[PDB]
Amino acid sequence: RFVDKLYTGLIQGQRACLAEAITLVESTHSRKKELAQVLLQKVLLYHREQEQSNKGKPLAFRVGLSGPPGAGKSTFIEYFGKMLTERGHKLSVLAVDPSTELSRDMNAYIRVTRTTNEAILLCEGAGYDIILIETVGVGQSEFAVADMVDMFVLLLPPAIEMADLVAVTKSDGDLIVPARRIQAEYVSALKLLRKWKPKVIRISARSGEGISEMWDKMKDFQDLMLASGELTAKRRKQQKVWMWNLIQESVLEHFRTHPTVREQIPLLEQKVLIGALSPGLAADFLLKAFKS
Amino acid sequence: DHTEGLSDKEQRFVDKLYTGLIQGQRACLAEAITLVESTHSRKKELAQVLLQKVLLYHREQEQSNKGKPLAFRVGLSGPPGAGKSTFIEYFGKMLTERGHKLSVLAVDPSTELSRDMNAYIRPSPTRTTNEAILLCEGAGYDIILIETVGVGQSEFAVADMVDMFVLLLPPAIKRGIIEMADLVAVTKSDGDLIVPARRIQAEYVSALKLLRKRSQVWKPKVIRISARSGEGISEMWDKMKDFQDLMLASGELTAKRRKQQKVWMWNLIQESVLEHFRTHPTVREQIPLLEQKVLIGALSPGLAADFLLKAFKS
Ligand SMILES: Nc1nc2c(ncn2[C@@H]2O[C@H](COP(=O)(O)OP(=O)(O)O)[C@@H](O)[C@H]2O)c(=O)[nH]1
Ligand SMILES: Nc1nc2c(ncn2[C@@H]2O[C@H](COP(=O)(O)OP(=O)(O)O)[C@@H](O)[C@H]2O)c(=O)[nH]1
Repeated sequence: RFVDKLYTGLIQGQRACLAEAITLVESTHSRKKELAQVLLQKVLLYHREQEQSNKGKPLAFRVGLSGPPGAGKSTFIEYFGKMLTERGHKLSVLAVDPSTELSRDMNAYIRVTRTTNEAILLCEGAGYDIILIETVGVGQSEFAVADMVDMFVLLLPPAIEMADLVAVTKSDGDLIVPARRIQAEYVSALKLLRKWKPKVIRISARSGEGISEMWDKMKDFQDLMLASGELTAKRRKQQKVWMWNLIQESVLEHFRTHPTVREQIPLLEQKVLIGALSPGLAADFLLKAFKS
Repeated sequence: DHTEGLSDKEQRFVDKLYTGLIQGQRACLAEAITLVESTHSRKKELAQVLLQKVLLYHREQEQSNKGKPLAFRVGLSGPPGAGKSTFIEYFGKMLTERGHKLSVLAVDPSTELSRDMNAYIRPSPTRTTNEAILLCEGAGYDIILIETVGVGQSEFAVADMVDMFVLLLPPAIKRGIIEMADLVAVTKSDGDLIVPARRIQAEYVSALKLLRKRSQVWKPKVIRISARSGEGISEMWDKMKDFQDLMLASGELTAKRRKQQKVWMWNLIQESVLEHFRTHPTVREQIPLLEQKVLIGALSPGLAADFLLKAFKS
């Protein structure tokens, strides 16, 4: 009954009904996880209806944004997000930490990767057409993000394989020259890589330089990915990986709790460590024990 | 099949690698770690056979040492620029000069010691960290140092693979991984950073005094060190040797190792349980249809899992 209201309020566009929905989905308590799953399944059915009633075309554009600390991410999101909402867009910003004036904006929602897909789906369900996933670095959590988005963007300061677009930040005042230099270096680096051709642009949230041109290259990437069929192929691939991880997690809870498996596990771990048994043979044994 | 076995040329290879490891040859240990790190199916089959031979020898070694452990495993972490590299170099020369055979294994999601015949330093590339620790102990190393970077996730996995977790925190707001630290070293306590380091130290001593104790015998210490002046480095090693002694005497080291071993063995078993399951033909068939039903919102992952488990059984 509670799920049905939080569902209705989220799909009607009420910000609080989506802010509580994400908190629910993020919970570790068993009863709260059961409520989150029911809610997510209602959203999944509706999400499928909305795309079918949009002639198979997706309803949002998922953007992954990353860079080092101090790159100018927060300042960029604030400028870029205001530019989006003013043009008619409803924008979500979801930060994922491996470690403003936009918060006052009625058309924007500002909130590891364990529930990120669930949050993306809740936002698309709520009616947002631009989902921005913000992260830090050039490593592990950054790779998980690239696999949850349509387009991956890198913000690199003035003072790369997976990136669809690279933006050289703070290209203002006495940092224009170093920014033009770093840009030249990245354009040079890409020209050597074997594969849309990733672009290197210079921006400034302080001056506004290159921000509109960035959004236009983003819309071009989007257009190409839809026309070529690569966007749906990528989403399909991403969906398979996500669905399988949800199913394998359920396969293992059911398996590790089964009384025969529980009862044999301690003895089996001892045998493996003492070098009396291999993990593969210990696993074969357990699988047979579960079956019989 | 039996299960199948190993080609005689592969069996000669593992035996040569095994003998050169246990005899202490640095290249054989280096090749063995590379072998364990491989993602290719035949290489993983060879790595498992080798690791099983080292597991049996490791047990022989511990029995011929009256059940007492043969290496002290230390975990070292901190932010970039804390002074980890500089510290390892100073501390490693200090230990090897005192008769120890030291391994340094760096692990990353984020020198004069390299010339040392008594040190083994392996570059950055936690899935195989336990296997690498065991290969080093098999090779005869008595001090295993696991270096990581950060105050997060990969740092928590390290704390669960070592006997003692040490944090290197610079003098110039954690809440945090300070909970898992056995010892905290406030680095660069030299020159005009002595005063900030004394202040930062007081803050961490204050923070710990609030946390509930992970041990009945050890109280985490906050010391100030400087690899530049040598300050606190000898005193650090002495508190490390004390932690070790208290942990052995109290039985907490073996309890901790036991707990850690259960987590490791379960992960290995679980991984083989999922390869065997996901490759099962009745399972493989069904997976595509099932993932569609979950995504369309027609089915829950738990119900999809139940239909998959039934399919495997029948
Ligand atoms: N000169 C200049 N500085 C900027 C610009 N954008 C951000 N900064 C500054 O760079 C620093 C980092 O900004 P922030 O957005 O918070 O970086 P973040 O850590 O990546 O989120 C701050 O002191 C900003 O004021 C820019 O376009 N021009
Ligand atoms: N003043 C002072 N500087 C140090 C000390 N140890 C390291 N440094 C400096 O701090 C910086 C970080 O050192 P490094 O060992 O490479 O840090 P890491 O990234 O944690 O491995 C370097 O510029 C070092 O020279 C110290 O004991 N005293």
